Amino acid sequence: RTIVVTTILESPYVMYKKNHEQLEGNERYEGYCVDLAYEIAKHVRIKYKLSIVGDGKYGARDPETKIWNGMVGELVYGRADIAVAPLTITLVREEVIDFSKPFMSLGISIMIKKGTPIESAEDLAKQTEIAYGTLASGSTKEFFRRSKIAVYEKMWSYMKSAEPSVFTKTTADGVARVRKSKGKFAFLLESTMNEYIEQRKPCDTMKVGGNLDSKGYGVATPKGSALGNAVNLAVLKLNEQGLLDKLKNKWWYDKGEC
Amino acid sequence: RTIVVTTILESPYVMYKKNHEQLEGNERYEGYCVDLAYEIAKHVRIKYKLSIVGDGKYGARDPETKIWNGMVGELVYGRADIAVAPLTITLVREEVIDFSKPFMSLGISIMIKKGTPIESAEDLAKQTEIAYGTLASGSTKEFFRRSKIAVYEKMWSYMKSAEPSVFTKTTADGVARVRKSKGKFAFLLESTMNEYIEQRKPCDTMKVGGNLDSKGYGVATPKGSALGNAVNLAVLKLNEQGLLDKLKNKWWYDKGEC
Ligand SMILES: N[C@@H](CCC(=O)O)C(=O)O
Ligand SMILES: N[C@@H](CCC(=O)O)C(=O)O
Ligand SMILES: [Zn+2]
Ligand SMILES: [Zn+2]
Ligand SMILES: [Zn+2]
Ligand SMILES: [Zn+2]
Repeated sequence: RTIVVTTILESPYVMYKKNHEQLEGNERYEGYCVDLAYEIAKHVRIKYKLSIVGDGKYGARDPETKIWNGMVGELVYGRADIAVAPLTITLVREEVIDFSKPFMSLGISIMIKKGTPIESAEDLAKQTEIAYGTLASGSTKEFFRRSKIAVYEKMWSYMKSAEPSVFTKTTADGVARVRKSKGKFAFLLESTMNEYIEQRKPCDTMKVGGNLDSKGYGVATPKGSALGNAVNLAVLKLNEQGLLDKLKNKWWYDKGEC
Repeated sequence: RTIVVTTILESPYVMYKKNHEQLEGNERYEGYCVDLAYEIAKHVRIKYKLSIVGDGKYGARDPETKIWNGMVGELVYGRADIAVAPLTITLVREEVIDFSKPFMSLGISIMIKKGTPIESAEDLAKQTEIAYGTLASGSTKEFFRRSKIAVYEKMWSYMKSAEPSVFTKTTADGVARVRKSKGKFAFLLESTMNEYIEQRKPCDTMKVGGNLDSKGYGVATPKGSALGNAVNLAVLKLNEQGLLDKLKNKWWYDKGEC
């Protein structure tokens, strides 16, 4: 009777509490998505157990074995019932799983160390002094791999061959690299993560330029799940009653440090 | 399958949320006891529904009809399964219901408007310029009614006959009366409520002297309930893991205004 909710350790969506060692189950974790999962489960009327995705990935299909990994894989293969995470709504995923209407809007964005002479993707593409990269897996990397726009094709060509590799395993690693590189590394990531980091000490990063696209995160379920409808209606209610905005303020801005 | 939890509207234990009009069920309320009920239900493993006691009372037995009113009555007559509230552990109640070990320690205390020339119960008892009273019903009034200590007998004799009546219907009314009386009214109430008000604007009240007694609030259940053991063990765990102290800080001090 207990619904398995897959999620991913990513600040400020899901994080361990300070004393998690003496805590069990859902209590171990806190964050925006922990709060959102509680709200969904309240309104859908289900008991639930949070489960951190074993492989720490969002979800992509292996071109060789055709196997889905990450949170998407957990849903595809029936190991989880719902995903509550900053999981981007994309065509290739919508082909295999279902998504609620968006609970958060975002776009791909550029993170620089303050003072770096870059104001747009065009600025990055036309030079080589400042390296740039994305998460080693995820919808951002796929944006560049799949683009047919000249500027982004140029960026993908550079990123694919750059050494040392410009691809990072986690968002935190990419951020660390921006901070430690004296302005010679810029990180391509979602505007939501960018905005969060901008409000954290040492306050040495910034989001520059407009977003490169417009999309959203959705709460995901397996195709044909009997929970899809109620989850979607819950998300819409939470939006219209101002909860989603409240939670965004709680985890991004109310706690700000800059 | 849903356990009925009786409680009482008393700040900061239980209060309506700003938007309660668009909210249903437990979501309507917030406060220390709302948080405590959630924690108890999590650890005891039950679904639950908060229910504000209809008559707004804590619990006393009518000397005429022998009927128990308030939250105690809800438990005695089977209309609620648990009470989570600032309900004082007393002999006469322990005769009819069960209580967990204390989740909060307290004592009877004196609230004055700042500048009032009173430092103890003795100071109040020996004069008449400054009126004083208690909640019109509850364990504090019963303390004075039942005492055989000369000072408290003197106070009860005064309070019983004073006009205009010195007894108030709610804690809030007693507080208002202290604030509006230019130092000519002092209010006898539990140290917990006193400490809370002391940290609220206009910051014009204070707790004076030591406490008159030492007791505790407990989570209550009907005699012989199958939930009594697990509730008691939950309360002890919450105490030992520092949750109770955290919640006290959250609702009394972290939000302070003085
Ligand atoms: N939200 C992305 C992960 C982060 C990124 O790609 O930058 C996804 O669902 O794959
Ligand atoms: N906690 C008290 C109510 C407040 C008071 O008596 O001052 C009771 O359980 O009756
Ligand atoms: Zn750990
Ligand atoms: Zn809600
Ligand atoms: Zn109302
Ligand atoms: Zn707990």
